[PDB]
Amino acid sequence: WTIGIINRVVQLLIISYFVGWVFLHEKAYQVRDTAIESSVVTKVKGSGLYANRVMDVSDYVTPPQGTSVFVIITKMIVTENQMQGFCPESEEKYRCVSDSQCGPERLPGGGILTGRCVNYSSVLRTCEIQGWCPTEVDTVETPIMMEAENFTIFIKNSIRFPLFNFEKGNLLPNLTARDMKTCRFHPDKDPFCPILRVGDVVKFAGQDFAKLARTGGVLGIKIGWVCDLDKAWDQCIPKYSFTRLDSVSVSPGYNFRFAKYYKMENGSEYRTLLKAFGIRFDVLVYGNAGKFNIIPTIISSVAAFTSVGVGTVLCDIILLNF
Amino acid sequence: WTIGIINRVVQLLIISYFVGWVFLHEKAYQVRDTAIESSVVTKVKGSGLYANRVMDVSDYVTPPQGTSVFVIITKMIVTENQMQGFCPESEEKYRCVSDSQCGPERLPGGGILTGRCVNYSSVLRTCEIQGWCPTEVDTVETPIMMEAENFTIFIKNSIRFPLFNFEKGNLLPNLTARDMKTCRFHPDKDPFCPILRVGDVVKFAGQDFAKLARTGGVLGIKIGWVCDLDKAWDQCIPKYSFTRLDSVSVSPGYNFRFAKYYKMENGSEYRTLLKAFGIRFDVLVYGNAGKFNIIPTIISSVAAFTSVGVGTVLCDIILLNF
Amino acid sequence: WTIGIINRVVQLLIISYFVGWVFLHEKAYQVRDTAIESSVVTKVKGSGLYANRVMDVSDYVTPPQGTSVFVIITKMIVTENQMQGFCPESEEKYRCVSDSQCGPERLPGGGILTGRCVNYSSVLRTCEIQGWCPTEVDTVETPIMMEAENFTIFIKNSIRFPLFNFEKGNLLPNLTARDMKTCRFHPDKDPFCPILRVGDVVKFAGQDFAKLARTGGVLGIKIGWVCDLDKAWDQCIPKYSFTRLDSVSVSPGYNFRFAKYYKMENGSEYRTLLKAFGIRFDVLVYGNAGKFNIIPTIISSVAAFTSVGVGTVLCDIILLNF
Ligand SMILES: *[C@@H]1O[C@H](CO)[C@@H](O)[C@H](O)[C@H]1NC(C)=O
Ligand SMILES: *[C@@H]1O[C@H](CO)[C@@H](O)[C@H](O)[C@H]1NC(C)=O
Ligand SMILES: *[C@@H]1O[C@H](CO)[C@@H](O)[C@H](O)[C@H]1NC(C)=O
Ligand SMILES: *[C@@H]1O[C@H](CO)[C@@H](O)[C@H](O)[C@H]1NC(C)=O
Ligand SMILES: *[C@@H]1O[C@H](CO)[C@@H](O)[C@H](O)[C@H]1NC(C)=O
Ligand SMILES: *[C@@H]1O[C@H](CO)[C@@H](O)[C@H](O)[C@H]1NC(C)=O
Ligand SMILES: *[C@@H]1O[C@H](CO)[C@@H](O)[C@H](O)[C@H]1NC(C)=O
Ligand SMILES: *[C@@H]1O[C@H](CO)[C@@H](O)[C@H](O)[C@H]1NC(C)=O
Ligand SMILES: *[C@@H]1O[C@H](CO)[C@@H](O)[C@H](O)[C@H]1NC(C)=O
Ligand SMILES: [Mg+2]
Ligand SMILES: [Mg+2]
Ligand SMILES: [Mg+2]
Ligand code: NA
Repeated sequence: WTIGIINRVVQLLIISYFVGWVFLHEKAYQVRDTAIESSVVTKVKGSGLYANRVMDVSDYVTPPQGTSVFVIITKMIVTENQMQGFCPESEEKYRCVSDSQCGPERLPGGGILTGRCVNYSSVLRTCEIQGWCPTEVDTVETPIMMEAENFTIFIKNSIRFPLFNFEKGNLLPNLTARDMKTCRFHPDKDPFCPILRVGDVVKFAGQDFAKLARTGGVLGIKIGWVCDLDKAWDQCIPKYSFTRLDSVSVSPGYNFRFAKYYKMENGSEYRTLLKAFGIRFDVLVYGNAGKFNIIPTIISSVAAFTSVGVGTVLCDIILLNF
Repeated sequence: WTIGIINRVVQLLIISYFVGWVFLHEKAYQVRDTAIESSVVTKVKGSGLYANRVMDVSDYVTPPQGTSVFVIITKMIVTENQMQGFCPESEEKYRCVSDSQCGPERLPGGGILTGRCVNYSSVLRTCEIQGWCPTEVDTVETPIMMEAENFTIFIKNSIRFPLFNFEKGNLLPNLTARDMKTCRFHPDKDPFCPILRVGDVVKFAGQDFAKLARTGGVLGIKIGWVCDLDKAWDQCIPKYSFTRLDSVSVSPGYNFRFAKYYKMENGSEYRTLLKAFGIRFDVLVYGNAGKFNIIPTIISSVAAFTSVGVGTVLCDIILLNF
Repeated sequence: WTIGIINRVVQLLIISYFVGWVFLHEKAYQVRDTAIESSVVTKVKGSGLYANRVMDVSDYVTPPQGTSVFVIITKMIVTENQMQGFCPESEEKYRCVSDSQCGPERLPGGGILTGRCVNYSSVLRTCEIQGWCPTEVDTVETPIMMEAENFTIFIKNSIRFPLFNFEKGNLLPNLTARDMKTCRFHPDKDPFCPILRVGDVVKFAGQDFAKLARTGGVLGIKIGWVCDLDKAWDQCIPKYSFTRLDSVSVSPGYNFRFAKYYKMENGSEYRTLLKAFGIRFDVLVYGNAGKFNIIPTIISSVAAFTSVGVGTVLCDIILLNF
């Protein structure tokens, strides 16, 4: 009967259309390179005021080379003119009543205890320690550099998909609305401008610059390179997203210690101990490209052929039985 | 004959069970994301004694920011109060008999030779050089900071599988036996505590802290995120492993040079040249996730269907022929 | 007819040979690990002359630890003995006629303006600023360190394919023609020597050391680990390639700022501000391994079986119809 082939032809049309659209949607004919090879060069610009001092890129940016991870110092605690010696620790956790509880068994991971119980102040009595004296007092409150909100981060990113040897950069003057020197990234108005405003990055991550600068934190500038290398070079485009990575028992924030080492004319050594709170920026470059390939196209082909060949039988059984 | 379908039914049961278990074991129905996107923040804690000096995190940890690669300095060689000028190199390799063998053709990659053969000491005669004087003597023996064995490394790791947009952290208070502030990673007792004892890490890597601290080395704290995103969020868990990466013509160990730059009141410049031996720690975050997908499930389906369809024919040929 | 099976047998021979060679060429029977896990330790060696000063590894290499990204400083601009205060900016862009155009609304991202229009020189009048004085003059011309062309970069690379747990290093004494201590990488004569001549790396990247050292730049030492883990351990070999990553509205080159901080005996602080131009080196380790696997071999098998089964029908239709 001719209707039998009109029923079968309809079966193949519909079923083959479902399978076809499904496989075509997932790019099942494409080999994928998900091992992007990226280089990141960052440049921070701005100047701020902290106490009655002016901080420039050489003062608050660390490291200086413009790597993918850098830190903008927003608040800091200074302990000036430290020198090796003995002194009573100012941390209450080191409180003692006699030299019998200042032995090596107490606070094993802490500082070096001399074994004497000494009077830090009239209200506290702590174990004496050998090290940089006086000791740090990290419980005071200090200001934060507010101008850091207006600083700019310029990200030059040069990536390459090695499976296809397709390398490209994120400096695209044609895609930017304004000049590169004066543009400013906006997710909607200028989403390809490589210049980001620090405060902007803090907002895109859903963070308050006040609390963040106060406690420090870790933000991620995410560069995504999802690309169809079957299309034009013009179509492989970077997409920027933003997130706070420290998020959140453990106290939030981000700080690290470093000293400025000075020596006296008579030769003795003394340092300035600095506890730095700031916003660390991690440039995270993800990317995956898809290029047409014979092997995945054949495997997907056989898959759709056989799958349709079974679906038509099952649909005949469902129809005829009814 | 009915037995013919009892033989065929048994064929399909057994063969289909083999194929089924095989494909089900390898998660052939899952798409895999092997491009984890990780952020690492490290914090070292401890104090040590070197010579008659006390080293704190600002003295022996480099860099300070808490990156994925950092160095704990265990032994160092100091050459104090260097100043630009001319002096005889102390390296024997520069030995000379006359100014005729101190020309630019000799040791091209080394220091800057003035062209004079001078007497470093009464027992050695070396080419004179222009640079920081006096020169370094890196053949002496110096102590090592033993307290570094008791230092602690705290690793906060925040990763994300982008193909699925599944981001998670390694601070899991529910999985840890003790409090986060006081716990300590143990592969068996507390395998999710992010706090590692330096000496412990040295042991897990099969290394002697004495020799390692003496010669320096490169260890890797490996964080693995193998995850089945079909299961609960609770099931995606990090697993820590440890290894020595420098391992091993070339002399083992790890050291690097840096100077502390001082200036005189009259304005002349002089530095302290430091050769640092320590244990570099590389946080290596691997991970791959698997999520059920329609395309791989269909491809695997067709594969098992056809493969069974052929296996039953071959098994009929093997049975009937016998 | 017997010829019918001689036509079919020829069909299967030829078609099955095409399909077979195609699938065998692309390693369709292999699972692939494209998430290499690499560790990079770099060591720079050399000494140069800048002005009448000698620069050693502690002077021009930054950072010092030997990471995968480091900078060899070739030219620099010094601004000595800066001190916090007020002074007229030397940048023409800050030119003013009266204190009415030195308000906060002007150059928002720049330095801190006091609000006064002052005379930097007799030929220029600029806004006064608070910060490190005097200000930097980055428009002068300075020399470049030419000896940096003869410096050597030693790259120790230790990688691991985790899906197969196959870890290996790039120090291969058997593969090198010369001793490791004295060899020197040559793409043809010694392509496995880990010691690279800086000038050589500049040439392999198609760059002129004069212009590059003058303006600075970003080069990539690419280490590729394409491996067939079905073959011998001896066959997994690294291949080195080279490229300039900054390439290229924006001014080319690479520079960054850092200061040397000194303090006076009376306690006042003053720094030496340094603008550094050099060649940043990014070690980029790519790699992907392929190991025989049952699942991909079965999927590829079914694919070739069905594809041939259809190709023979189509070829019968093409032949018989003719
Ligand atoms: C580590 O600390 C313990 C105290 O908890 C102490 O007994 C031990 O001697 C320390 N180890 C070293 C190497 O100092
Ligand atoms: C950039 O713009 C010019 C217009 O003058 C155009 O010819 C060129 O193709 C553009 N490049 C890309 C990558 O679109
Ligand atoms: C160096 O001088 C300072 C004060 O000028 C003094 O505190 C210190 O003890 C001196 N160093 C030595 C080793 O005497
Ligand atoms: C590099 O060293 C060789 C000696 O091996 C020397 O002849 C040459 O001039 C050096 N190159 C530069 C740029 O100084
Ligand atoms: C953590 O512990 C609480 C117990 O109060 C539990 O309700 C919560 O689900 C746990 N979180 C995870 C991720 O297991
Ligand atoms: C600075 O003084 C030191 C000794 O105080 C001396 O060695 C040096 O030559 C002086 N510098 C100059 C340029 O005279
Ligand atoms: C940022 O700059 C603008 C001028 O463009 C200024 O009005 C604003 O106050 C600045 N923001 C901060 C936090 O100083
Ligand atoms: C290195 O060389 C020795 C020759 O003495 C050889 O036995 C060994 O197998 C070689 N190693 C590799 C990895 O080829
Ligand atoms: C410290 O001395 C220098 C000159 O020796 C002077 O310029 C500066 O004003 C002094 N500092 C203070 C706070 O007086
Ligand atoms: Mg404290
Ligand atoms: Mg030496
Ligand atoms: Mg300027
Ligand atoms: Na298939």
